[PDB]
Amino acid sequence: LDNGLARTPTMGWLHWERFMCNLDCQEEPDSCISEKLFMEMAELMVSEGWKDAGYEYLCIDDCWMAPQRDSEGRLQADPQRFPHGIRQLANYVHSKGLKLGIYADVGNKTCAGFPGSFGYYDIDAQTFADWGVDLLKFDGCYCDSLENLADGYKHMSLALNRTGRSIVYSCEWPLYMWPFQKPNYTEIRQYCNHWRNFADIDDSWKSIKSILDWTSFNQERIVDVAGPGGWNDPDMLVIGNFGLSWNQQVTQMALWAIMAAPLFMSNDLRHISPQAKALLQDKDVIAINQDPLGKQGYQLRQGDNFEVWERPLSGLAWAVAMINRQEIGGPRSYTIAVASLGKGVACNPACFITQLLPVKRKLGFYEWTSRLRSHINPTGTVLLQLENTMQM
Amino acid sequence: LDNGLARTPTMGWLHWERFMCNLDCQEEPDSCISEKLFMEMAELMVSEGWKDAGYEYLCIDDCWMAPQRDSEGRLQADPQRFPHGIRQLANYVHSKGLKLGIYADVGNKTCAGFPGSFGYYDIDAQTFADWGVDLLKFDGCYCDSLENLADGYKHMSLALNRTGRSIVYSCEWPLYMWPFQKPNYTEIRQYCNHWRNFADIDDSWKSIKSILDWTSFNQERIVDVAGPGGWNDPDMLVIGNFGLSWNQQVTQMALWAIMAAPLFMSNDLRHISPQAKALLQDKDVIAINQDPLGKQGYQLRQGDNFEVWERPLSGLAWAVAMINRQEIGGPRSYTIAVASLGKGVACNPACFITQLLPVKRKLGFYEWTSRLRSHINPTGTVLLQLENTM
Ligand SMILES: *[C@@H]1O[C@H](CO)[C@@H](O[C@@H]2O[C@H](CO)[C@@H](O[C@@H]3O[C@H](CO)[C@@H](O)[C@H](O[C@H]4O[C@H](CO)[C@@H](O)[C@H](O)[C@@H]4O)[C@@H]3O)[C@H](O)[C@H]2NC(C)=O)[C@H](O)[C@H]1NC(C)=O
Ligand SMILES: *[C@@H]1O[C@H](CO)[C@@H](O[C@@H]2O[C@H](CO)[C@@H](O)[C@H](O)[C@H]2NC(C)=O)[C@H](O)[C@H]1NC(C)=O
Ligand SMILES: *[C@@H]1O[C@H](CO)[C@@H](O[C@@H]2O[C@H](CO)[C@@H](O)[C@H](O)[C@H]2NC(C)=O)[C@H](O)[C@H]1NC(C)=O
Ligand SMILES: *[C@@H]1O[C@H](CO)[C@@H](O)[C@H](O)[C@H]1NC(C)=O
Ligand SMILES: *[C@@H]1O[C@H](CO)[C@@H](O)[C@H](O)[C@H]1NC(C)=O
Ligand SMILES: *[C@@H]1O[C@H](CO)[C@@H](O)[C@H](O)[C@H]1NC(C)=O
Ligand SMILES: NC[C@H]1N[C@H](CO)[C@H](O)[C@@H]1O
Ligand SMILES: NC[C@H]1N[C@H](CO)[C@H](O)[C@@H]1O
Repeated sequence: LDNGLARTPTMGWLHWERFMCNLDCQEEPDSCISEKLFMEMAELMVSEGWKDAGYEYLCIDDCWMAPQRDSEGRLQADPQRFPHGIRQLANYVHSKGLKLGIYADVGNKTCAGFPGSFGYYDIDAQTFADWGVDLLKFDGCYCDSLENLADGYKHMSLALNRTGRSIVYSCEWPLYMWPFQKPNYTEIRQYCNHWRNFADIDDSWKSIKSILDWTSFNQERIVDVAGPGGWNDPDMLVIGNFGLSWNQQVTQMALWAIMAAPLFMSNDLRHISPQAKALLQDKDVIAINQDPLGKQGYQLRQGDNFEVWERPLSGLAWAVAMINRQEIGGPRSYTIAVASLGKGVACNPACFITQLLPVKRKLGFYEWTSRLRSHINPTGTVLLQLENTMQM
Repeated sequence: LDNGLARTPTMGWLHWERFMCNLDCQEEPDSCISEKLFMEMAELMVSEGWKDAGYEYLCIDDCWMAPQRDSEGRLQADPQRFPHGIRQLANYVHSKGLKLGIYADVGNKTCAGFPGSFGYYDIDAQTFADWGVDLLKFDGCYCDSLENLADGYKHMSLALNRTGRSIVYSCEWPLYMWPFQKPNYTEIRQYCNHWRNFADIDDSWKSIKSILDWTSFNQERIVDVAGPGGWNDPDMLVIGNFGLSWNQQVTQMALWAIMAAPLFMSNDLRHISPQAKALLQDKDVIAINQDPLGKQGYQLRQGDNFEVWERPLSGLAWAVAMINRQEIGGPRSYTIAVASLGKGVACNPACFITQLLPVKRKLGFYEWTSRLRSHINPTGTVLLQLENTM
């Protein structure tokens, strides 16, 4: 989408994975979808260094609207859970130096059953623009056919442009194209800033395995289309919750950096361990994800329960991730010819290698003929930056 | 097994899950199956409070033997990886105040392909006794028929008794009896101190889920036979390794306590976090697991992606575990009528409830009419002790 936005993968916070559609504000006040939740989350994004690290977009997922539209036929926020309205929430978020994302659906209803946008694309686009929305996640539930789906997505894109406001457009279009047909990713990139490809993520290592395996299996279809202005979305970051071990959290961070993925945290910033905060705020790994070249990485090797991924970076630098998929035993040894890395350019004539995950450690100079030796934890990942150099 | 042993579930350390069959002592001297590894683990079991917590048995799994038997036809440890022999290793372990477990197989070969004990049951039993072995894990690979399997397990049991040495006898008989026929668990308890029921564990929440589900699905068959001298073995504790989140480790600890399971750590005691060390050395949870009454807990309730297990304890006390099996969202609320717990006697007329996991916290007094409300983390478990007001 050529709207000047998402020149690097969008960074922020989305409530869906962690808070879901909790409507019971009387019995579960701390987890229900309310304006107080988003206000407190914005406060913590500022105070706890999340904005400094790059997380800019505070995003509302499903279950923010009233059961029906107002008298004029416009979307209205829920009266009890959002008394002061989306405009006042956007004002608050902007006053903290952040940006506000909102949710809508292309069909007649949202996935949770709230008013859909079909028939009101222009009305809803102008409503979001007036409220001060900076990002729109557009879902695909309750849609008849591919004609309706495609037309709705393209229509909402053009309507948002016609509002004249800069609004990041996050689509779920490709994901909703199966079981009908394989998406034309060029068409989708034409209209979307990023697009969800695969099923929703949950708080489990199984889910990350599934997302990564699907991505590596379909990488010839989706890697080259990604770039500044249009990204593949493998869904939210679940670091800081309950289902991932430390090494699995490291794996998700490293490979979301490799995949040039939008970094949308879905956690409770009020209850997050120092470990997970440091991982999610890792300056070097975020720098990899935010590389100005904007070239998505890919799976280089796969076998012996090992995976090797790499991502090209600006200035002849490369990121390399090595995953141990063996879920038994201990740290497993892996060696690779340094010339096999970075298409043979990362370490020609030499490269300086810096391990970034699980710990940061300078590994030294590697000649084009040398071999890299590493040990990877079960379900863990070793992330490295290779800086091309002529010294040595 | 009425040999006076395993009156509480056996506690110790087994190398299999974490170290497997690592024979590459040239490239990984510190991780290969060698007497140096077991010496380091014994040293740390003393130094780091593991013996104090109750972990007593330092056990050797497969891949300790030489490729073949000696002149006399006896088992021998690997010459290079175990230079000083099992007897001297046992002497060292005993000098540290610990006990030594060894591994053998009922069939023609061990699962890794090393000398089996079929045909040598008496010889091998007497050899282990001479060496000073205090525990035998008996595997079931490379076995012709169910008859050979059963006969071998009973034979080795009786041979160990005839050596005159107190040796804890750990069997894998039930695991190798399915899917051919259902094991007679009374028969097995007659010959074994504990017995492996289900597939091997690995460093994954999936493995723990499968073990728990199998146990609850077959609980009508296996719960009542367990007791002092004979326990169900859901395989090793993998807390402290790589595949489990904190809450999944909490779940494993709590429900291995509920299940009156042998507590066999399989980890690297040289590199273990303070968190996992504190969980594995939890005094109250170990006390639950080591409850002298020896009544195995069971799944009381299952539904809404929630699980409720409970175990009767000594002195009219009860342990209650609540699992959240929903792997998405956040801490989920669960409420239960306190009268529904402990067969309806735990809190009649009242009970004091103490949460032990994930954190220790006094919850106060609960009348027989009260409801217990809790929030359980996804894939996590809340463990509670109920003390009746008497
Ligand atoms: C509505 O849609 C139209 C297109 O249908 C869209 O117009 C496009 O806007 C982008 C972004 O402003 C334009 O790209 C810029 O072009 C100018 C002129 O050449 C350059 O100065 C810009 O370069 C800077 O920014 C780039 C990042 O985009 C960097 O790569 C560069 O190094 C500079 O820093 C940039 O190339 C584009 O030309 C137009 N296209 C058309 C056909 O008009 C408009 O922005 C949309 N509006 C809304 C509100 O959505
Ligand atoms: C061999 O088996 C006998 C018979 O089961 C064991 O004898 C029992 O030992 C316990 C020890 O506390 C006593 O409480 C039982 O009363 C004994 N039963 C009988 C019938 O004698 C004996 O312990 C076993 N010995 C070894 C070395 O395993
Ligand atoms: C399981 O095996 C046990 C013994 O191995 C069986 O119990 C024995 O049954 C015989 C039958 O005459 C009695 O004489 C013995 O006294 C019993 N021994 C014990 C220790 O109970 C038992 O019946 C078998 N179970 C099933 C279901 O067949
Ligand atoms: C919404 O419902 C109307 C009335 O049944 C139908 O004509 C229309 O196609 C629906 N919209 C979508 C996007 O399916
Ligand atoms: C994809 O869509 C674009 C624009 O809609 C079009 O130019 C292109 O031919 C399409 N590709 C395929 C393979 O249909
Ligand atoms: C071991 O092998 C021999 C020869 O093949 C066979 O007769 C015997 O039954 C086997 N024993 C077991 C326990 O498999
Ligand atoms: N893919 C289905 C989508 N619908 C949910 C909101 O109802 C989440 O936004 C999810 O991303
Ligand atoms: N059930 C299979 C058994 N065989 C392995 C040793 O080779 C482990 O002891 C495992 O417990």
